[PDB]
Amino acid sequence: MKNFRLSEKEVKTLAKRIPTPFLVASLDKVEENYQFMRRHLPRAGVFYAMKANPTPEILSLLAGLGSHFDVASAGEMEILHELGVDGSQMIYANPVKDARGLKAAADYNVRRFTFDDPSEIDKMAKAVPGADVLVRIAVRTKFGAPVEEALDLLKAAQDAGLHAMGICFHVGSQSLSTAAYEEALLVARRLFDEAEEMGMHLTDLDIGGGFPVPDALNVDLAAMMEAINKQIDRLFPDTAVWTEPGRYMCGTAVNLVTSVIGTKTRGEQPWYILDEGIYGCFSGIMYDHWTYPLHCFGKGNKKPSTFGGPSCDGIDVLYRDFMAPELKIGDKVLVTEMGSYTSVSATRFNGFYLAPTIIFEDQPEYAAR
Amino acid sequence: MKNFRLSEKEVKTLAKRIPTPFLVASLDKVEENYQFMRRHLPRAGVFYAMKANPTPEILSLLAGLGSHFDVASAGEMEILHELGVDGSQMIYANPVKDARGLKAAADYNVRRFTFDDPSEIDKMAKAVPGADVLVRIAVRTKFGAPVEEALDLLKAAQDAGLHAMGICFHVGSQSLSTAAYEEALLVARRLFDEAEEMGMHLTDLDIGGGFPVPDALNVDLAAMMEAINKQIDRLFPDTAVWTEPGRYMCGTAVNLVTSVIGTKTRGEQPWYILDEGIYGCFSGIMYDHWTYPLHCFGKGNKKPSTFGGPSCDGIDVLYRDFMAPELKIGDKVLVTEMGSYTSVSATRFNGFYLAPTIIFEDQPEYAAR
Ligand SMILES: [Mg+2]
Ligand SMILES: [Mg+2]
Ligand SMILES: [Mg+2]
Ligand SMILES: [Mg+2]
Repeated sequence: MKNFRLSEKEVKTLAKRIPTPFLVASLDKVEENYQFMRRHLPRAGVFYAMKANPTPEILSLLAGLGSHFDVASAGEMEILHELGVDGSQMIYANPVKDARGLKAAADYNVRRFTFDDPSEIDKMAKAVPGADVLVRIAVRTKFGAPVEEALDLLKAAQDAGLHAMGICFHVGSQSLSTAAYEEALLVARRLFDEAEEMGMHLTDLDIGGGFPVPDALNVDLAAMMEAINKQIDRLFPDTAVWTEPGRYMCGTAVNLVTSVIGTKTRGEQPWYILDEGIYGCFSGIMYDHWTYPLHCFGKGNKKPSTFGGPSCDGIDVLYRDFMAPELKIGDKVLVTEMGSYTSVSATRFNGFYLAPTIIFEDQPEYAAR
Repeated sequence: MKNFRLSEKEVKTLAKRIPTPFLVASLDKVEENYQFMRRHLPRAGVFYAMKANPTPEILSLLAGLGSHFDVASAGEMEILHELGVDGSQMIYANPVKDARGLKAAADYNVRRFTFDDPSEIDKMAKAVPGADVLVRIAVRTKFGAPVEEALDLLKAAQDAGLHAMGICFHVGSQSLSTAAYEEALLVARRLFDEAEEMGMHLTDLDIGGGFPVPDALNVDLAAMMEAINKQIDRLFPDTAVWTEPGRYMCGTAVNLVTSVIGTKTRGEQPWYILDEGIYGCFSGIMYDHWTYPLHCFGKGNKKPSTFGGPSCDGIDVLYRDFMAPELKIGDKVLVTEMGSYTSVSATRFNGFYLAPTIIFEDQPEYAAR
């Protein structure tokens, strides 16, 4: 199960009929990522963190697979709502909610909410009386209550008429270590037992996301999941457990196709200007501190090269001292691992359009494969 | 001529009928900025760098004042086109242009282009034969040709059938010093004289933008402009001169109104969660490295406080150790100097909506003033 990657040959045919920049998403790779987690982490229901990639066809696919969704705003709920997904398939997992989100949640039957602060309680009580709440704990600044505050928060939520349902945590570092998940599970187990004595019965546990990215998927990743799963089955036999994969689901299912629109050859280091930049899909360099494999298809010897985005900004520099062949205006390059926290942070700065996401499975290139 | 600033009283009335976050733009302040530059820098025609703020009503206002526009993409041309602005009022001042931009330029009668590289010539020659070109010089990495390459570039453009029209430079640091503008003017004067001997007659000079921001406007800023203007009248009596103000035009004409939607009071330092963040108008913290005056309207004693945005991201932190009164959910705060490179870099990340820009002059609060 390889990471999705267009061939030089497919790049060229796509770009003849689709103007660059564009992204190409493989629904089959998304499905493979989903089934892999199902196979090796069966105990955890999936709350897909759609903030990572909200492409409508990806969301429809996941929903038909049985996925639930972690939503952060009215906007995300609205996107899902248009695809026929109900609030019963959502959790409003933004710890601090606004009026619009709360109204959308009530409109679309979202009953599950997360919170970490006493200030969030009355607002949820008024907006969705009797709703199910999970307290977010910090097992380690912006989010999560102190472990030893968790059950008083759930109790206060119960006092205000909400249903104290469970606990969630986030411990994913994108490391292969299971230690941090397993550790969190032991803390959660203790709080679940203490809660029973306080007149609460907790039923759901959410272990968050931030899984390691799949190999350009592999056995070590499968083994980590099996190990998490074994601890879940041991510790929480009768509890509904959930995970919130985001990057994991789509990061490796999408690529970016971008054209060289300018060169500068006067420096020792040649510069190539691409038609997508740091204000577009590469915004993930700014916000996500991420790096994306760049593939140039040139034959010849290569020299350290700079790639810049199309903006009038000086900051729109993508790669420096990158070994690359001599490229010319009109050449297409290919950037992989472009599925997560890239397109979602794109802007209309300078009036540039949002690069569209094209579905591979709907293209002649797919049948040929 | 003060910087635009809503009163506590206007904030409250606005927010009762407009849900936060929203921006409020003062057309009168924009006009005042424009007329100020006209008054003190009469020689320079204005190419408004709309990338800084493309609010339709601001653009309509400027166009009716006689402003021209510096456009960077098809998208920007399209925005202007919908407001009845013609390409005769535009310069396509992105040194590396794409197919869509070039097609929009031909559709909307844009005849003026800037360039800095030999690779850009043939593309412009094919797209807009005979168009007027200005070479961008570096007087100081992404943009600008070496000074001593400038006239060979203009000559090569002439060879390909384009019209060698002039030169532009960018030297604005947002310092009060005129030295850098004046210096550039002497370089330009030398190239204009050399060009005459090479069979070119240059007619237009563009001195770029990056003016100092107007005082929370002032006499020192007026004096700088008068001094630039005096050197323009001396050096370039018969040349059409232009400037590309961006930040200067609107930065001080717009404010952001945002609500406290959550608090965290358990730390020594209280945290306030606002309904606009780093993925929205405060994206200028990321891309523009800028700082925005924050005004809280509270009565009481104040303590170092953190303000965070509404996102599920950890990075959405706006102000730390900021002296602030005790604020509560539902309180509105006010951020000034929010007119430039803020809204333009906002995203739909997490599904959040783009904060809309409301025109002050269309509000009951304006008449009351
Ligand atoms: Mg993940
Ligand atoms: Mg159990
Ligand atoms: Mg300026
Ligand atoms: Mg002259």
